[PDB]
Amino acid sequence: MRVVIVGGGFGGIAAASQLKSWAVPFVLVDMRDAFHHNVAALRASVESGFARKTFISYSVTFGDSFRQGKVVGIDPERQQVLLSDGEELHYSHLILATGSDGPFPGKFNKVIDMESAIQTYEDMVKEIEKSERILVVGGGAAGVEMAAEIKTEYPAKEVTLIHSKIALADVELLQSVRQEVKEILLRKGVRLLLSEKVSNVENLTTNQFQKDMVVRTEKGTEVVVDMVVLCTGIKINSSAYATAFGDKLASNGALNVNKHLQLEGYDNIYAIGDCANLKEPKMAYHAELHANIVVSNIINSLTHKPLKTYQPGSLTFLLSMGKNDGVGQVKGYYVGHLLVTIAKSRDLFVSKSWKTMGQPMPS
Amino acid sequence: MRVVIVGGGFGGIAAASQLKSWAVPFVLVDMRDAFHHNVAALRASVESGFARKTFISYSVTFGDSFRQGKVVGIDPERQQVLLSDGEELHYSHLILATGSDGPFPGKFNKVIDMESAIQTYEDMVKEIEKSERILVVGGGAAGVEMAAEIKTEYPAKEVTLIHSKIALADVELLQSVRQEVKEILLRKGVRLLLSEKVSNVENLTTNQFQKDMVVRTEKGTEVVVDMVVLCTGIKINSSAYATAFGDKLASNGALNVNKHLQLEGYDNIYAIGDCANLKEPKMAYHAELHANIVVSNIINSLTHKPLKTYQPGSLTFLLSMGKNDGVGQVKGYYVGHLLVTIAKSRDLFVSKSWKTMGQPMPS
Ligand SMILES: Cc1cc2nc3c(=O)[nH]c(=O)nc-3n(C[C@H](O)[C@H](O)[C@H](O)COP(=O)(O)OP(=O)(O)OC[C@H]3O[C@@H](n4cnc5c(N)ncnc54)[C@H](O)[C@@H]3O)c2cc1C
Ligand SMILES: Cc1cc2nc3c(=O)[nH]c(=O)nc-3n(C[C@H](O)[C@H](O)[C@H](O)COP(=O)(O)OP(=O)(O)OC[C@H]3O[C@@H](n4cnc5c(N)ncnc54)[C@H](O)[C@@H]3O)c2cc1C
Repeated sequence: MRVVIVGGGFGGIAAASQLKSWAVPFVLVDMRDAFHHNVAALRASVESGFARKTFISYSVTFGDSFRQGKVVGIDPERQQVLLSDGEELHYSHLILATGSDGPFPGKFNKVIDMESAIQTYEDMVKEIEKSERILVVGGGAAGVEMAAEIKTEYPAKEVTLIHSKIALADVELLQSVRQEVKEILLRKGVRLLLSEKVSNVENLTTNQFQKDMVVRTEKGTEVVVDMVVLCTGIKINSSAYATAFGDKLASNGALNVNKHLQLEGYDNIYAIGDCANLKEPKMAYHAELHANIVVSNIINSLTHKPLKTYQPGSLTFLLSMGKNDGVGQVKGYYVGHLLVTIAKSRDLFVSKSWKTMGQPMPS
Repeated sequence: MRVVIVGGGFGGIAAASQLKSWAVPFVLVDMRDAFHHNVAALRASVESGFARKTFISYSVTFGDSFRQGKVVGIDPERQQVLLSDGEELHYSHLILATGSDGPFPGKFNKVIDMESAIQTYEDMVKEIEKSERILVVGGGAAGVEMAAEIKTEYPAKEVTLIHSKIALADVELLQSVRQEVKEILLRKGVRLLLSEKVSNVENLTTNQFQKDMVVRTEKGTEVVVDMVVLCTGIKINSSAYATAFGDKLASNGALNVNKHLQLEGYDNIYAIGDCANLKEPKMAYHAELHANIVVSNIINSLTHKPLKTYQPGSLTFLLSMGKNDGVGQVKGYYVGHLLVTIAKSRDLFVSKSWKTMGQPMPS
């Protein structure tokens, strides 16, 4: 028997770690040879020396249970995972944990080695350093984070953020929250260009210092900057499984699962993390909760016992998450509950990934 | 000099308590002779003996600085508060804290004495007790709370909740939260009739046990119940001030204020709580924060010093609010912050109002 995990993200490494703890045979597959703590990728593209903390070697943790490769197909009938180098991996159980993909710096999902990936982010750090004026394209989570991280490291730089909507950040967020994102950026001094769409975006020179670049919008508006960072358009990564289940995907590319996180047509394929079509926000935190359920259900499948149900609204959230302030912001109420915001821990929980991987953080 | 406060709600009693602590002369005006902890009104209409904890005598706390009356006009030029009994109260500073109004049991804003108000809720408790089947009209906060409180006290009663929208609760809440409200009610066994509008609502027999009442919807749907509770339609109470500022109100009846919570046309009128037109959710918690700012600014006005600014997103929120569980539910993220839900304390913070009023809770 063999559990194959496609995707070594937050979900995948949680599932692999747990399968190893249970001594279930498995192979974890990822394009990269290192786990990417992608939440901290924007900080890594700004703050010198930080990128080394955001990649963690898979093989050091998992040895022969890790296999680097780019999955270009899944055959659910013969139970094969098909790689871009022609090899095929049979499975008895398949966990799809393929996450979301988008432009660098926000995402870095490609076939690359750890040192080269760290050096790609370090190169970006020097380009940022060189540039007095920087445009960020995209007002979603990655763009807001990039604007904020630049102004944190370099409070005197001129940062402009352009965004096609009326308000920043994900529509599913409370507008009270969207407006607060605007106000957080304005407090840091970022200049906002909302409802404002870059024209001929494909001709931009990105991730590079270049004096006096002129960026035009569809409104004819112009700004002159020394570097352009693309933070538009993170979408669920269906590359592994599109040819097998494309006709059955949700609109956004996510996989439809039952209450046990099994794919609807199968009892031995599961989806976790962003790529599962759940009615919950796509977070690293939930990807890990999904992994617990799926590993439990693989165990129960071996033992012919009843499967566990994924309960959204897990109560396992404590002061450990967030900071130690104990402070919050009341944002609303409803039956039995209050809505609150708390500050993220400003290490962006990097240390938890090194803990999960059983590796000391770099010196 | 005299600060007149119209409305002895959460905001008004906070402002009055603080003005008394500062020894600023004031008169607090409310229709009722007792403060109503309106958050717990639905529980008070269900649980025997509980209503006595939800009304607190104004005069016991404030003596001659409280005046019962129903304000039917404000004259901002002569600086008069006009009462329905013909009397007028001059002010040097006016705080409008008029809150929101709606049907009983959710709201109880009328000229009435404390013992009669408690007895009105106790009467409702016996009508609920008598009724095996109960319809709740309205899926906003009051209706959801009424359905939940009935099924908490009487898990075997048949409770139906009818609501005109597709989903329950305030649209400004996350749909993830609206759906969770649905799931909280379904777990308690409430039968939901969504997208479903009661026909001839004015002919219903409400707040009364009556066997075999037939309720028809605009869809022709019918249900047979023994009691009907109206929880539709809490709206900002502009009765005090409509004739003075109606032309300048926001659409929902709220008052437009500047960053110091002063009414736009005046330096000596302030608005706090629900009746202030702020871009924040209307809660008792915020009404009290508004009162702090306004009292500070009245002091600063006396001393000819600069006014304080109301900063939405106050950081003064701790584990004291909520329960002691320390547990939460992660609901989302954004720059620097996580969105979380925590459980309300299940006394619905009744004890804090008695503390504010300096009165021991009833035996
Ligand atoms: C700016 C920003 C901030 C965020 N902050 C937070 C936060 O504070 N908290 C939080 O909980 N979440 C946060 N998130 C969300 C978080 O990044 C994702 O929800 C999380 O990474 C999802 O984990 P996952 O396991 O589903 O996939 P990922 O972590 O995206 O990992 C997927 C992996 O699959 C691999 N893969 C995909 N397709 C293939 C293929 N065909 N072949 C081989 N390998 C493949 C990729 O190489 C990748 O390593 C943030 C996101 C952004 C953009
Ligand atoms: C079901 C439900 C649950 C809630 N739960 C919470 C919660 O958990 N936490 C939270 O923070 N908020 C909660 N709220 C919101 C909370 O009830 C209100 O935001 C709060 O009462 C606002 O306080 P206020 O001072 O603005 O006005 P109110 O508390 O409504 O007081 C206004 C007062 O003004 C008086 N008044 C009005 N007009 C006149 C007039 N013309 N003359 C004389 N007197 C007048 C009324 O008699 C009344 O006493 C809840 C609301 C509901 C409906």
